[PDB]
Amino acid sequence: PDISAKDLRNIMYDHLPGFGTAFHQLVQVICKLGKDSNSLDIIHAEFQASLAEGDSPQCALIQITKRVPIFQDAAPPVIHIRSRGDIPRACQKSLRPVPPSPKIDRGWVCVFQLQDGKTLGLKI
Ligand SMILES: O=C(O)c1cccc(N2C(=O)C(O)=C(C(=O)c3cccc(C(F)(F)F)c3)[C@@H]2c2cccc(C(F)(F)F)c2)c1
Repeated sequence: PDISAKDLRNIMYDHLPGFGTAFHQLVQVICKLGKDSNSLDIIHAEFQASLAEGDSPQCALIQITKRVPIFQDAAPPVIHIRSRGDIPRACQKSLRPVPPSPKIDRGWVCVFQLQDGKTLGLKI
């Protein structure tokens, strides 16, 4: 049966070091956007092909954002959270002020919208 978003997330997580890193959140974003555009199969194929060519899994994930057309010139998704503390420890130092026109294929993984109005971009 078809690969699900959760299955793909787990496959990608299996290749990443650490826990709750910016790359883990990029997996989340790739899987959610991929699910919503019925593109999980090509995303998985690009991931596996990059690994097969010898790329690191980090590089494979970035290549997805540049080579799978749903991500080309796409803005990062907005994720609503309560406070900065909801964001995983390993992501904290990757949080930045949000620039004008952030793009996933330029390393802006997602934008966190905090409950008090603050906004932070997650950068790789
Ligand atoms: O319902 C699905 O089919 C599905 C598929 C793939 C991913 C997820 N997600 C989650 O279940 C989830 O917890 C999402 C995380 O990105 C997330 C969601 C909230 C807070 C945080 C934080 F810990 F980084 F702060 C992370 C994540 C997610 C949900 C909504 C939107 C995104 C997106 F904005 F694309 F990054 C990600 C859901």
